[PDB]
Amino acid sequence: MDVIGERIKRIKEEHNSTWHYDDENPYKTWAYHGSYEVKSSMINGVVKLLTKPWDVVPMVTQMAMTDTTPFGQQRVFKEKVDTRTPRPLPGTRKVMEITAEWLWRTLGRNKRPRLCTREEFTKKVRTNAASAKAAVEDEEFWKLVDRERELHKLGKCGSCVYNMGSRAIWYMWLGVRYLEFEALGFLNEDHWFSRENSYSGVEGEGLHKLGYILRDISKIPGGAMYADDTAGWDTRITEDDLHNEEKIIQQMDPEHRQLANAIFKLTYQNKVVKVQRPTTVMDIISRKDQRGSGQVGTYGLNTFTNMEAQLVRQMEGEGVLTKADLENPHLLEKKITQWLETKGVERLKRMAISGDDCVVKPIDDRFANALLALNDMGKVRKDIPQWQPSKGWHDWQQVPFCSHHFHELIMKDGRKLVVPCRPQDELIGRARISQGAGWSLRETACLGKAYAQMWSLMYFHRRDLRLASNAICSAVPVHWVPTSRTTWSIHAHHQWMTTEDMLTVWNRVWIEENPWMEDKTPVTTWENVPYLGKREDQWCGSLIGLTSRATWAQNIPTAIQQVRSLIGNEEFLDYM
Ligand SMILES: O=C(N[C@@H](Cc1ccc(O)cc1)C(=O)O)c1cc(-c2ccccc2)c(=O)n2c1sc1ccc(OC3CCCCC3)cc12
Ligand SMILES: [Zn+2]
Ligand SMILES: [Zn+2]
Repeated sequence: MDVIGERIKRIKEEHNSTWHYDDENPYKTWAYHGSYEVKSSMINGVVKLLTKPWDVVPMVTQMAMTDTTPFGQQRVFKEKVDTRTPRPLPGTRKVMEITAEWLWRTLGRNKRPRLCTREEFTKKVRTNAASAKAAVEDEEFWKLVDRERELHKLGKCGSCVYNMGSRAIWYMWLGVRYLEFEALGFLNEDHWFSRENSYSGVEGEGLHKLGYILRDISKIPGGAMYADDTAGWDTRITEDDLHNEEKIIQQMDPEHRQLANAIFKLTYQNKVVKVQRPTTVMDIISRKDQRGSGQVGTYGLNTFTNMEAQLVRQMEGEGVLTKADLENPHLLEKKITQWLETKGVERLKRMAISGDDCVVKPIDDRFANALLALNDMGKVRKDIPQWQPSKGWHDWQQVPFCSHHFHELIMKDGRKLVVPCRPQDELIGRARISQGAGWSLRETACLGKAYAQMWSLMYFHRRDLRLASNAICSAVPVHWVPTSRTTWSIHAHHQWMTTEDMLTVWNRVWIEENPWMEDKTPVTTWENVPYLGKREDQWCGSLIGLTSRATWAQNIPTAIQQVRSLIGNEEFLDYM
């Protein structure tokens, strides 16, 4: 309470109207403080019309239901988030500590930690929105930020709360996120987890490059390629991991260390969380041993903790760590350090890690059964008995990573592409969703265009998607700019948010600026841009071959014209 008490007192005093201690609260692993009272999805008509066959598809239908109400916020909360991860064994705790140290040193070999700024935060906020904008322009916002910073320098914290008249707390939230960005932003802003700096990371590489990266790993001699899912990663982050993560502060300057120390000790290793629940109230809870997913640095810190954990699993697999070692309070460091120094970077290059998502090609398949450390650390795998060996892949094109798998294509001119793919229903289902309500047909059309153009660059190889994309582009006016973002994914670089010729953009991404494309001959026509094989298009969810799809394909200009006539008397272009 000596840390969180000051934040507890302010929310108490602010909402003392309806403040109380409800003894029928469902919080067993979280510490509960109090509560107070406070106040399906919409469909993209343009995309829907132009994808009629997928009206009668379960996965598309399922994606047309969002559970953003407080009913759903508690539904999945207690299952994973209200649980305790047992403390790792002394040996495991030492190994992690050594590895973390070694890893932090390796990452900061060239780069240097530094504070991010008001100007950077401002620049990002503006470009993103293209309400927080209003707060950034407000000078009194930044004055409040300074106030809290002085508290943070003093080791205290007053207003930094986390969420799972209104502008007051809205400023407090945004201000709290800036202070994080200030202290820990550099990890993201200076690209510490770029593949060049991290070896295993893929920050700033982009979806289009991920397939090429995995193919490169497959060339590395060793065992199979393992991509194990962790059950609720952010919930499995221990107190120990947080102690390992903060070791980064050792490379910071005094004034920067100072601020980062506060962020770690006061908002990560302790956290006062707001969570909404029907009875409609807001419960105030706190704990020390999990990740605040909405916070800044999360991706960076997950990537780090995962990199470490996999190196440790690799060590176990290689027979460096035994059961006895993990149990040992007085485990010797020599063999670990030796391993890290001689083989560490090599073993990092065998991995592609983005947050809790990982792919690993160990030197052999002992890794598959090396599960002592992995389970002991807390990173228990999803939907598989704790001690059952992992299922690896012998073809990199089967390996799942960042919600995708990847295909190697052969173009008509002999050159080879490597493209991202996933079930066609997931892509179409997502496209048919529009965000929120009160959207005009123009705004609805431009989102459809955004999605249509994303498919042109990333999923062009899917026959149905290319057809649907050309249909949407035909039905939507030419000079209308794609507005709202198609995804929040960190791997999306948003090359489709443009009114430039998509074949020109395609050429830029896949030929021109593609390090793996040696011959830079321009592809002059979409006829030269390849698809997957028919059978693999079908295996990944295509409806090519079905009558209904042939009907849809045959009757598509009629539907385009209907959308055109409802949009109005504008300038359209045909892409059929
Ligand atoms: O406030 C948020 N939601 C808004 C805004 C937003 C902004 C940025 C972002 O991406 C995602 C969402 C929305 O959904 O539109 C939000 C949500 C989430 C979130 C996502 C999945 C699960 C739980 C939380 C979220 O992750 N975030 C927000 S605002 C926000 C700001 C920065 C941020 O940094 C990332 C990248 C750099 C390293 C640290 C992590 C993350 C972040
Ligand atoms: Zn604070
Ligand atoms: Zn596929």
